[PDB]
Amino acid sequence: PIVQNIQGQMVHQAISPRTLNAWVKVVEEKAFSPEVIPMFSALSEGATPQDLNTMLNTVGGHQAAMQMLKETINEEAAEWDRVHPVHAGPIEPGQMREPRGSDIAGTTSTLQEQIGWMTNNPPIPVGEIYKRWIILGLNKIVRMYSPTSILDIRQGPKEPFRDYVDRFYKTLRAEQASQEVKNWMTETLLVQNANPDCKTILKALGPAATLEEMMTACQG
Amino acid sequence: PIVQNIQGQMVHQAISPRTLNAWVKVVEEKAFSPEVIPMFSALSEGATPQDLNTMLNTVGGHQAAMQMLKETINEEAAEWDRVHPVHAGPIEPGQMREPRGSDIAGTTSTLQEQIGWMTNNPPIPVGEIYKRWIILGLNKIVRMYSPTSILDIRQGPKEPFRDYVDRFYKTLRAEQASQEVKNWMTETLLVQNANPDCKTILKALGPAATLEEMMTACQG
Amino acid sequence: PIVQNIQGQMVHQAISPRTLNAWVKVVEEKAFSPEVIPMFSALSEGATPQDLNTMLNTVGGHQAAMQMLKETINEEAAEWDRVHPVHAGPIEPGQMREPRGSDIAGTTSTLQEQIGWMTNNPPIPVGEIYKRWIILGLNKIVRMYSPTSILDIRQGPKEPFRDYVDRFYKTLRAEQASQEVKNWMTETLLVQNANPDCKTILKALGPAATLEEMMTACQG
Amino acid sequence: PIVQNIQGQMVHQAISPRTLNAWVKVVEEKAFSPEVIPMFSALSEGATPQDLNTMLNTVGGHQAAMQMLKETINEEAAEWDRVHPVHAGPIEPGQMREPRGSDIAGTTSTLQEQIGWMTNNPPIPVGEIYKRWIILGLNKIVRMYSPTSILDIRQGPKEPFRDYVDRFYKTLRAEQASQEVKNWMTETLLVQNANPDCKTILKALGPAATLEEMMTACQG
Amino acid sequence: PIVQNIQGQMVHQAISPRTLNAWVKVVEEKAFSPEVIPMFSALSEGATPQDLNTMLNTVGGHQAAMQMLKETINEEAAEWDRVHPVHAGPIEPGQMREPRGSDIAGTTSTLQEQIGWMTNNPPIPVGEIYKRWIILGLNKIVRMYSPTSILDIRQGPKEPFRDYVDRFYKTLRAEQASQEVKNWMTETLLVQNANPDCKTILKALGPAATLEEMMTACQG
Amino acid sequence: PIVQNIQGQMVHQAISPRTLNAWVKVVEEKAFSPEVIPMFSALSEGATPQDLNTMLNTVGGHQAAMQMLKETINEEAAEWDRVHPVHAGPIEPGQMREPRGSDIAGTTSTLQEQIGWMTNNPPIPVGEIYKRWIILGLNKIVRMYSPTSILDIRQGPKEPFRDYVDRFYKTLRAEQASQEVKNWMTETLLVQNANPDCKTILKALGPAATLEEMMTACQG
Repeated sequence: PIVQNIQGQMVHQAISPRTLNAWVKVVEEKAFSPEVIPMFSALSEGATPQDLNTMLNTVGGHQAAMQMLKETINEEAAEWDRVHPVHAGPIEPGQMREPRGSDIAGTTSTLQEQIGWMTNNPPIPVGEIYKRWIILGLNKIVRMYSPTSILDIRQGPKEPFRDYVDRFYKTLRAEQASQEVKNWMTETLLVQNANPDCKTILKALGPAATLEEMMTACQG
Repeated sequence: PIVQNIQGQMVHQAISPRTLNAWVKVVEEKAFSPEVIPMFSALSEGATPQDLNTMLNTVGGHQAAMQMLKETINEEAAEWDRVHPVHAGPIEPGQMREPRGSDIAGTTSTLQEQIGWMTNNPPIPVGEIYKRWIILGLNKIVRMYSPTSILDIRQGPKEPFRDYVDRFYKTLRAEQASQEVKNWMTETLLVQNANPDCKTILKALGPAATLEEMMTACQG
Repeated sequence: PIVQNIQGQMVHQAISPRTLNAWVKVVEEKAFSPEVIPMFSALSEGATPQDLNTMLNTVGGHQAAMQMLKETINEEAAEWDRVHPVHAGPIEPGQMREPRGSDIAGTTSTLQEQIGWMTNNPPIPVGEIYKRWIILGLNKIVRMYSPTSILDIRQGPKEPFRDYVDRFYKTLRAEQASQEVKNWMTETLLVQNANPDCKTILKALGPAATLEEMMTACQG
Repeated sequence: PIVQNIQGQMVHQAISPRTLNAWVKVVEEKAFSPEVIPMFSALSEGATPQDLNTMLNTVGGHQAAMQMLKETINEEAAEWDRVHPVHAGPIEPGQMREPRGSDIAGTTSTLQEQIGWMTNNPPIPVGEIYKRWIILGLNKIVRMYSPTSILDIRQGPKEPFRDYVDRFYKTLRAEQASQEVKNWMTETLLVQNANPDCKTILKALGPAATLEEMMTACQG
Repeated sequence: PIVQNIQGQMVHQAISPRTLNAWVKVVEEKAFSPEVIPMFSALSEGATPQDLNTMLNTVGGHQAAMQMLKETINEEAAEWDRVHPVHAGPIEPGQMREPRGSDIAGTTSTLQEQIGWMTNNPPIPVGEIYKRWIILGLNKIVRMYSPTSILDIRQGPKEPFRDYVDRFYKTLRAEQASQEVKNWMTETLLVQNANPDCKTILKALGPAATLEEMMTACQG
Repeated sequence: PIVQNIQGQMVHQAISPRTLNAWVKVVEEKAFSPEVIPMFSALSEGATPQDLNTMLNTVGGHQAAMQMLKETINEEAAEWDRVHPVHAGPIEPGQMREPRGSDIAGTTSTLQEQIGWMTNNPPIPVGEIYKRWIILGLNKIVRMYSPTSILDIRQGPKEPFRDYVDRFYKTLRAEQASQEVKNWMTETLLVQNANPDCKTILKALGPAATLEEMMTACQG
């Protein structure tokens, strides 16, 4: 990644083996939870595209998700190349060339070019765009990983409300929807597929109530 | 997080994977206990709000408590933006914008803005307020996760006194009772809900019994 | 903990996560052992009262022992406040006020107050006093947690002599007594509850003999 | 590995114990898979030839693969010496001699020689060449270590489609070939060895469709 | 222990929590091996008497051995106090007082006095003397702990010569003897208590043969 | 060990417990094999002779090899003091004494003398010579620990060729034979002691067969 030394100039520090060790171990141990992508965001803070490529390639198994994320990367690179033209000519000092989709992906680029692109003024967030593409691919993978849909979960006769709402939110973290409609979902589907006794309890208490008072009323 | 160098000038540092792995193990390992709130307050000391958001998003399971803490964060942010109005329209040169309800948590604010806010003169303790809000949320969570009320604790005919008083003090620390009423009830409910033989033995000692006397006399 | 080093001494660093994790592991794994007092004295060498409070709050289980420690600390703080009364009237400018009985425990004080108290000229060692309070509480805890008394220790016909004396000295170290009676009680209790063969051996050796010859006499 | 940083570049640090211990543990645990190639490339970012020799000597077992890697490195060094002949006669003063074919492997060279060759102006990327040699060796190793060919992969009546395509892509990644025929072989082999239900599903969908729709089609 | 900062004055660093964790762990994990003593010499390089006392007292179990080593420490302190007189009077700056036996033991001394005694000119190796006493006590305990004597080991009919000489050297490392006579045992008894076939082989080869060639002759 | 700071001046550092913990574990986990020598050479790089002595003393078990390496060190020191006589009687001011046979190993020499010797201008590579002697001793040890000779390696009737050639190269790497004779025998003994059908296939393939061709033909 990129770090700043105390009273020093911006220099690029090498990758940490312990980070890759934790990253390879956590994905295998935790399978594919939604939080895995978030975990990815914390481990790849300010990392170069080569670091993300190595982190993705070092994962053992799950080559289908790797092929899917590679296809999404190729599609995003093609879209970026189509929306942003490419110019050629002499390279003036202090100004970098036009980054291409193959250069944004980092498959046909080197380390020094990426370092010069990320340390220029103004900085070109190539690593940030690549990280956004990777987390979008991971979101797609975790959505495909979801066994039960958001509308297929229903509270059973003997299943408690705590585990019910826990599984409901776990499935909601893995469905495909925007935040605006996600709010309506987590508002109405939580009371539409609940236990009938607690359904009547919440209807008597009020739909606009928060989750805390609803749970405290459903427990009693 | 935030570290202090020997020179005197501090710099930004990314979240270390070791602390995140330790937090995940503690959460997985102990579920929820009144002792995890000090663990979180001592582990995330001097950390950016983005680090706390990543730590709260990387947890696996128990999404009910996560939704509870999110709702408490939203309510605290609403109260903050209601009690602190933006009376100053224009912004002076060199001064950063005031943290709003959504900016204090880090939803629509980048890390650079948080760094500039926390390193201001005088500094703006946004991270401290966020940590206090998370502590209040975890307090509410551990209060809800209480198995039963404080009055239902009754020592059985063959249940020992050690585990009895341990569970009693556990559910008392997990209770939302104030410091005065806790000290008022710890002198009555401990002696009124004990084994009858021991209960009479402790009552025959006097009204100035200490914890060590209660432990050494009940066990005889 | 406080960091007294080269120029730049004005610095306060929170407790390291590794030391706190090691403390949690040694508390969870070994419960309470006669060696936990040196462990606490080594892990909390020169720490601020807030650090001691955070270490005492992260303990898992054994709420009765923690309540005993808290009440002993409160009693000793009351005794300190009684023996060291606070002077009334206005305080002198530039002179830090003397820490009160409750200020040592860190229940009604802040971080800056104890930082200025420990870094004053001359420094006020309130942290050492709090550590003494905690180790006295731990001594009371390990004395209360004694399962078997010292007089109920008798070696069986098959139990080895080395394990017998190890258990005896462990139980003796778990109990706190004056130094002038322990050297007599060990000699008047060890050579009486041994194996008949080892008893005849030690009678053939001598009462006033050392312990190494007793260990190497009845070995095997 | 060599460290290029702030003033004081004339430094050389040996291989860290955490890196070497992790590499030996990961290679034994993961045996041989295509995945090791990026892990080795990330662990040896900017390392000295002696560091690569130590990393290749630390591995235990699988002597045949190590001998194959050594003979491939020797053949490639002979080819480099044939294509880059060394100039005869006396060398110019102050100009470092070009690295010979055997000097790249580090068998007849010292530490100061490669230090001067890497810190020269302009630098000579001999370490990158040796890393490419080791990467080609590992490619040949993982190509010869393939237990089952790509054509002998057929999904059983009860084996899931996801696991089938995962095994297929793992076997395809284990083998190295031109991507222009890979694009054709994956499409002419994936949709031929599936279950009859998934086969008729993909026939109703279409051959020119993407892979994610095939994954989400025959799921469950 | 004591460390020297880069271009700084001699400062005292606190105890190492990770090293202490290892030390407590090694004793339990390794049982009681003779190699444990060097272990202490490597982990306690330049350690203070207070740190040594904490490391001794933090050990769980072996209370009999702890009492024995404490008795040896008391005897050494009494011998030191008897061989070196003690003088009293005004303490001049730059010169410390005469250390007593209890002061060398560290039971009645403090950290500042220990630092002043170890950082004087010329330095008083109080820590070195205490470490020598501790390693002598550990040598005594490992001599008493030896189950089989040095003269009781004999090569069996089916016991390999490698294991025989390994156990012989393990018993020689734990036996009590001087450095000069130590060679006599490994030169005479090693060939006098072996299998008759290799006995005759070594007698025909020559007594002055070394261990390597004598074993290669005994193996064949 | 010895570390190099960005300033330019190096200082002494105590042995880290992590390296020795790994060293004790690696010796026990990997037993004895060719790979132990490189690990040893890469882990103890730039360490004082006292650190290597402690590492050779903290090992648990296999005391025969320890005595072998001790006798090898003694013989090398004897040869050193025989070939390097002390012709200079007096010592110049500011210069330290020359390392003798017993001083080069650190038996009767303190750590300060070794520090002054290794930090001289020009430095005296005592640690490098000690490491070379230990490497020669370990080579002799792994040569002795060979289960069988190289000529006795013969593939069985049904034993696969992979493990056969693995054991062949394993017992050939530990052999003290020169590179020329090893390269001469690896072309003949590998094909002369193989499976008859495979042997005939490899002989009919031609006299210029390489490793990969033999691996691909012998398995068909």
